[PDB]
Amino acid sequence: MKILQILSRLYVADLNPALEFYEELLETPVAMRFEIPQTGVELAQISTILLIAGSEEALKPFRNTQATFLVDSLDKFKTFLEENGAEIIRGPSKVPTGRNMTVRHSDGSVIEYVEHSKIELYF
Amino acid sequence: MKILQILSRLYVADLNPALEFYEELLETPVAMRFEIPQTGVELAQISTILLIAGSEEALKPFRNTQATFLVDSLDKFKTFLEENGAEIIRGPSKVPTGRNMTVRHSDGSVIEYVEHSK
Repeated sequence: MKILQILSRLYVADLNPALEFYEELLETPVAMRFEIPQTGVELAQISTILLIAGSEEALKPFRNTQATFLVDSLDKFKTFLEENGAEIIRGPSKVPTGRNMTVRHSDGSVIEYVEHSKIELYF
Repeated sequence: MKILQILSRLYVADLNPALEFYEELLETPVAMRFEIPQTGVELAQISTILLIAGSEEALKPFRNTQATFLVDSLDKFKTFLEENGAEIIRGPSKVPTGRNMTVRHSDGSVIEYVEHSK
């Protein structure tokens, strides 16, 4: 059971101008774009920030998640969480990048747990 | 200028029980408690997570901030931000742990920038 990265979430109307800003602020000339199931929402990652773009209406449900935890194994965390007062409210579900699940911790925090599959050369 | 860490923020009613949970969840047996100016609010850091504890009312204002960026130079970032469409909402202000400020980026994101010097 290992947390690989803790990703902070930001919500914006459009990725383009926002990305340019974060590439400058974080002094990182590249960002990742992910294939996702939700329509009307675009996802990008720069440094440890996940930029979620879409209309205020499309973004509303996404704002309920406090942060995203990239982990080595969803199953290991699922077990720990269920045995520690947490409620699995979505998934585990297969997604283009691997598998995800959304969890409500006992303290009320809502966290998205993500597990990335293989997928190879951009660097 | 560099962003040293990007801290995600979680809001809870009581720090102690939550701290124990996250130490186990993140397999991190040590957390840091900070002396802060606010009253009725307790702040702890575990890994790159900031746990903010207090009443629903005491926490309300803190929830308006999406994340906290720890930087090496608050002044340099203030200049960069003001020159790149961001608005300085609060601060820079002196606090027990150094200095911080709240900023609203052009895209609407509200971020707390913090500088440690003690």
